[PDB]
Amino acid sequence: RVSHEQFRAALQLVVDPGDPRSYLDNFIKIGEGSTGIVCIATVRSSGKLVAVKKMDLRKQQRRELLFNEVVIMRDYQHENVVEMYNSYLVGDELWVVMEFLEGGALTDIVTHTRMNEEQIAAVCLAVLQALSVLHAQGVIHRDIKSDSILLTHDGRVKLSDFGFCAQVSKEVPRRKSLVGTPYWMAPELISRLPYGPEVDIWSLGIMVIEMVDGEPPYFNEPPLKAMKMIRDNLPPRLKNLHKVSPSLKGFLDRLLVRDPAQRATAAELLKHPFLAKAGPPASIVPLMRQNR
Repeated sequence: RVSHEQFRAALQLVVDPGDPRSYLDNFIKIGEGSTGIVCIATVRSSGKLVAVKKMDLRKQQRRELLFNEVVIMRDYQHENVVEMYNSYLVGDELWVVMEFLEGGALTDIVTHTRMNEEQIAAVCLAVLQALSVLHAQGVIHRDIKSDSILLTHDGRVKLSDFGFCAQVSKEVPRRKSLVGTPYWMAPELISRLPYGPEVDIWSLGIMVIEMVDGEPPYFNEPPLKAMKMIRDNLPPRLKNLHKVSPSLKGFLDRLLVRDPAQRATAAELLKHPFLAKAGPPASIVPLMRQNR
């Protein structure tokens, strides 16, 4: 009641004024995430399509993390990050009008076909380019997984869903919060150790297993049990090691390192020989549902 009204008023001071229903038509829902729904809408004057993320203030586990949408939009735009155009308070929801990634999410490719290493290397290179730039400015995404990687029709790869992100800096060197999606969570984060950008590197390792095997490890375990497993066990293994080149295997072994001090950084991984395999964005295009 009171808490909600108080929060609506806070958000209003940071978002753009007005209501984008005034310039948008034909909202059609295309998906849900952890923090709300995503629709496409048609820009009336142009006929172009944009995405609108709608997040109900009353349905957030940590309502203050909604500010992440504003911090990212304001400050950390980049070629491999979804362009955020404007944000608004529309009744009890935060709406973010953003770039529409019409190629959809990497999850729908990983669940339905088998990527080759040209393709996997293209995805990993693009993701690592985003992370290198984010991590150098102290931003940790904290929810790297195939659902957070979106594609353009011509196969360019962009990071999305920064709702769970946080900042580190000299004054706050490490984060402590239990955040992310259980199967992708880094072991030190499940163990409740102070952690840093290294956690996105482990999560990317898990997404590589998604790209190879179709699923993260322990995916048939309840989320609580899977976390315990990640906390306690040696790094997870591919379901079939013969299906990866020695190069991809060497690459994965620099990501899935339990000790975060020994895990490779995004900076280091950009130089890794596996990425020499990356094809151009055209290599990704045939993987998309409209093409398979």
